[PDB]
Amino acid sequence: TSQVRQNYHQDSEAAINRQINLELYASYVYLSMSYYFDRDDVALKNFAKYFLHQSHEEREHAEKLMKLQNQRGGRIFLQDIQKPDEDDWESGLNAMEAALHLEKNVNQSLLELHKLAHDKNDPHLADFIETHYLNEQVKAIKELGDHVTNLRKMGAPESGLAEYLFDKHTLG
Amino acid sequence: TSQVRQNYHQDSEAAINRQINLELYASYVYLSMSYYFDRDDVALKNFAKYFLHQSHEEREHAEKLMKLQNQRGGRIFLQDIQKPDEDDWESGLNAMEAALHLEKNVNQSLLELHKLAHDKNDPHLADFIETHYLNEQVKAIKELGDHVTNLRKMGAPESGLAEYLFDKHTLG
Amino acid sequence: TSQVRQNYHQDSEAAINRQINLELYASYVYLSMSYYFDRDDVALKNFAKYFLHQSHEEREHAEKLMKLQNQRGGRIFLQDIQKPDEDDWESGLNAMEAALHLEKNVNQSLLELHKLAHDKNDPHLADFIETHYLNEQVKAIKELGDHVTNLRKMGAPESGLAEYLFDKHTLG
Amino acid sequence: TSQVRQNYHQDSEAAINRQINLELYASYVYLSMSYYFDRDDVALKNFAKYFLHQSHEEREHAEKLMKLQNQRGGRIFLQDIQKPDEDDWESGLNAMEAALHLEKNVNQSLLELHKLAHDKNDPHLADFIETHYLNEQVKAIKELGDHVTNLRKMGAPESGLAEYLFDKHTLG
Amino acid sequence: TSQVRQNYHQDSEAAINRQINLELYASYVYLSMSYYFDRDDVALKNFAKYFLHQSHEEREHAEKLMKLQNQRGGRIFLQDIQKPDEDDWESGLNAMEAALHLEKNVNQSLLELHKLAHDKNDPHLADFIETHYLNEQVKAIKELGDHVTNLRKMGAPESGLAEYLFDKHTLG
Amino acid sequence: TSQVRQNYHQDSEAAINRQINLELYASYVYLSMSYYFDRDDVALKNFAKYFLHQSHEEREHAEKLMKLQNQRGGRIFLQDIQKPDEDDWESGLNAMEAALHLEKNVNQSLLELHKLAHDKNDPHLADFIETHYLNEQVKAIKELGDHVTNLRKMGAPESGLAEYLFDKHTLG
Ligand SMILES: [Ca+2]
Ligand SMILES: [Ca+2]
Ligand SMILES: [Ca+2]
Ligand SMILES: [Ca+2]
Ligand SMILES: [Ca+2]
Ligand SMILES: [Ca+2]
Ligand SMILES: [Ca+2]
Ligand SMILES: [Ca+2]
Ligand SMILES: [Ca+2]
Ligand SMILES: [Ca+2]
Ligand SMILES: [Ca+2]
Ligand SMILES: [Ca+2]
Ligand SMILES: [Ca+2]
Ligand SMILES: [Ca+2]
Ligand SMILES: [Co+2]
Ligand SMILES: [Co+2]
Ligand SMILES: [Co+2]
Ligand SMILES: [Co+2]
Ligand SMILES: [Co+2]
Ligand SMILES: [Co+2]
Ligand SMILES: [Co+2]
Ligand SMILES: [Co+2]
Ligand SMILES: [Co+2]
Ligand SMILES: [Co+2]
Ligand SMILES: [Co+2]
Ligand SMILES: [Co+2]
Ligand SMILES: [Co+2]
Ligand SMILES: [Co+2]
Ligand SMILES: [Co+2]
Ligand SMILES: [Co+2]
Ligand SMILES: [Co+2]
Ligand SMILES: [Co+2]
Ligand SMILES: [Co+2]
Ligand SMILES: [Co+2]
Repeated sequence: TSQVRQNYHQDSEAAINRQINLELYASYVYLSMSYYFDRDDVALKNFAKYFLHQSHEEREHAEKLMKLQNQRGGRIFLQDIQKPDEDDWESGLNAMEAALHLEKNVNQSLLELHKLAHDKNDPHLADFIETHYLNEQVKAIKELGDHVTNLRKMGAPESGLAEYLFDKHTLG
Repeated sequence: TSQVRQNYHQDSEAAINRQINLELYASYVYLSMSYYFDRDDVALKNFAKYFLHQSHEEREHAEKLMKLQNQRGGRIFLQDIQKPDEDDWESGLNAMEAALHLEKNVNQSLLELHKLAHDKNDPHLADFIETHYLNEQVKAIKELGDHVTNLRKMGAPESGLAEYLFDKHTLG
Repeated sequence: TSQVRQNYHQDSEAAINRQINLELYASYVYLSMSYYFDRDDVALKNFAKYFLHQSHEEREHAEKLMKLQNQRGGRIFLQDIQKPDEDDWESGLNAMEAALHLEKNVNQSLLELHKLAHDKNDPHLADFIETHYLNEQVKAIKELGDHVTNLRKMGAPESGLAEYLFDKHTLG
Repeated sequence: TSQVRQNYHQDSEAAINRQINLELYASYVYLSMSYYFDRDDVALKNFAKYFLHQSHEEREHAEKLMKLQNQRGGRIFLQDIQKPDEDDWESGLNAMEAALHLEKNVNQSLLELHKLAHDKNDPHLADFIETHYLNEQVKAIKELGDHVTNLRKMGAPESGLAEYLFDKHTLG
Repeated sequence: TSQVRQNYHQDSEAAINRQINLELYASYVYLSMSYYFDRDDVALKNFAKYFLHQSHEEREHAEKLMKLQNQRGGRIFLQDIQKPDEDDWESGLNAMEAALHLEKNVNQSLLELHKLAHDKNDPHLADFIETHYLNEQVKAIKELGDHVTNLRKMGAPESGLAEYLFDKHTLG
Repeated sequence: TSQVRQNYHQDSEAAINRQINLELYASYVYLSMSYYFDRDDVALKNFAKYFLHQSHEEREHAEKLMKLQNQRGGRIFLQDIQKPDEDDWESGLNAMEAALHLEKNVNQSLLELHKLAHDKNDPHLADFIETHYLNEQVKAIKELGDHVTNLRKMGAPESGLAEYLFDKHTLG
């Protein structure tokens, strides 16, 4: 056993490793969306910038869990990062909807992680999740919902003008 | 259902709306106390400033809960703001005692809100309450208790000199 | 009687207390509109900012009347602040129309207040209303009319693009 | 009963007083280690500085619990601060191991305190512990483990050169 | 024997260790007084600040003796720090009187230490005491006497107004 | 066909997608090495920093190829990022040797890519590889060889002192 390990259940350690993979997976999904909007036949560079920024932030989420794993004396076991479920994200509105779905999935995993930590009476892990992950997810989800709402109201994805104007005035 | 709503029980949504009303109500009570001390026959302008500042802070408390409600995809339903239980707050000491009683009442409502959130396994809401409301209430209550203690020890409310000197050296 | 009270009719004192309530009521209506536009399924953040600013200004209007009441030696009697007549304000254009209707109602109350002051030969109160309230209302009404006109001309509320572009270029 | 006391169980109050003593005790242990390394026949001044800094921080931990006790309307009852279990700490590596053991003991006491607070439904106290104590302990423990690991790998305590070089390059 | 030890009698070494304990004990007494005045039912925050500052200075006194012990090649042996003789210090005036009594007790111990050093012909130790401790004690005692005198003259402890005004104008 | 596509062979497009995956894979290998050195039982924080920096740079390498793919009108097809071939990298020296092996493997893939581009008479792609990738690889390989050489000469991995001193003076 690790000399630092204290009050850290094997189930929590394993769930942290799963969450690490999920954060890396979200990073990769966002990377894919980013460069979809960089295509010459899509050409929405603030959509591309927006999702590249999300990609880098998801990598930060993963690295902070990796630090946590070592902080608590657990051991990191990395798994493959699955490639995303689409190569072509169809439209700005469709991508924002896919991102919203993704962030809710990550949120559900964080909430189960918090439930596990509390069930094992690991208040340090529960507050780590509460402090660094839960409100970030709520804000992320709310922002994505706002974007989806505006794109739909503007007439996307039918209206190429809607996405162009959203790219310029909201994401730019 | 809201596209952002996740792990957010109908009971929590309703309790948030009640808390919104209570924060607006505290704001109004403090507004009333403020301008009581602005009367020409009371004339304690640092008591007036102190409670006006409390009034504005309580409005901030309310707006942050309103933001939370929308963040979680609940729906805000406002209710009347009841006028306070006094028009004339009698003295500086009496007002500070009324405020202490008020802040303990708001604190009890926040603690029941936290209990509800935990009972519904809503760690985001529980930590929101813990992070932004619980210690603010404890500090508020301790400060009011300190003020009450000093006013009593100085001889208030009998001693008009006591309240005047407290207004100058503590609240000014 | 108050030691400061001079040339201040009981009817004026009572009308000031009514106006205080109306200003607090306008503040609450604007607060409600603000957070309607903060909903994830409405998502017009400059509409939300615009009405939050109106809400804070209406609170200032109320506090200045409260100061006036004490300045003249009248006594403040607060009443409940009624909750607004809608929970859901439907659209940016509908909200601006509701605000226009509200500001005309507040203006009519101020004009009756001025008429009362003049009928009681209270030139200090009449000029207080003229100086701090009447032109502010005229400017408020003109601004709201301008906004309504532009929203209608742009195609609101049918056109979700109209409100989005107005939010960005006029209110942002 | 204290006029500020709310939702604060007698068991929590007593456990806070015990924790106060333990924080003061850790401060004293670190003070002792500090001046052991200041001996002319030990002479590791960055080890001495490192543990003096820990000593002062543990005193801060204690004072913040004392403030908390008064914030919640409990009453501070101080007990003797026991002198440490060694007068001579043998080596840099041995001291770091003793510190690691100490910080895990303080951590176990904080975790039992958190469990008590949650069992008494005192979310303010639980979040106080989570916010100000739990991650500080995890970081402290991880740092001490790192130091122990490097000292062992360098050949301490046999190798006087190892401790000297660690003192210079890690602690200096 | 220590390689640095020169002209340093075993009796002086032992008396230094006793003085170390007494300085740590004074620090703890002052810590206790400090947080007594932080109680919501005492609430004199400049009394609290004044004694917290004394507490930190007494810790400095102790650390400088610990440095001296090592400087002269003696060996530090720490003893328990006894908890103070009161939990409740009754009033500002009573605390200042207890502090005055304490500082005279520390002064008597320093004067016996100086007498011992001179009797063992240890001019370095005698001048260390003279230079760093004796005038500090005389100034401390004179200051405490001044405070006691003013509190008594103002009508403390009967007069809660006296202590409040002293806290504001002398200690603040 | 893409409206921008010119002189860009299907084989080059496919090889670019393979290289994208390899750069992402190198990034992940370095991420794994980084947090291996962050373990409490390894504890070489400049080794950890060194490989984290390599990880971020490899992600930049990948993103620049993704930009290139779109610049030339090819289409990005992402594949899984395989997890690295070790979970535990044994020692600083072993990790540096694994990195050296990795960078030579990436270099061999870049050289085959350049050969392909030249065989298809794609001078833009050949010079892209020459300009942004080939010398970076040569410098990377030379640096890793230097590090390996110094670690071996210092006595790593047997000598825990060697890796500690290298971490401090070369990587820090
Ligand atoms: Ca796969
Ligand atoms: Ca697929
Ligand atoms: Ca009513
Ligand atoms: Ca009533
Ligand atoms: Ca009503
Ligand atoms: Ca209605
Ligand atoms: Ca005029
Ligand atoms: Ca003992
Ligand atoms: Ca012993
Ligand atoms: Ca928390
Ligand atoms: Ca004892
Ligand atoms: Ca006793
Ligand atoms: Ca695989
Ligand atoms: Ca394998
Ligand atoms: Co464990
Ligand atoms: Co995100
Ligand atoms: Co994430
Ligand atoms: Co529970
Ligand atoms: Co739900
Ligand atoms: Co308050
Ligand atoms: Co509040
Ligand atoms: Co009159
Ligand atoms: Co207005
Ligand atoms: Co108004
Ligand atoms: Co209680
Ligand atoms: Co510590
Ligand atoms: Co501590
Ligand atoms: Co000697
Ligand atoms: Co002193
Ligand atoms: Co002293
Ligand atoms: Co071609
Ligand atoms: Co590289
Ligand atoms: Co590369
Ligand atoms: Co050729």
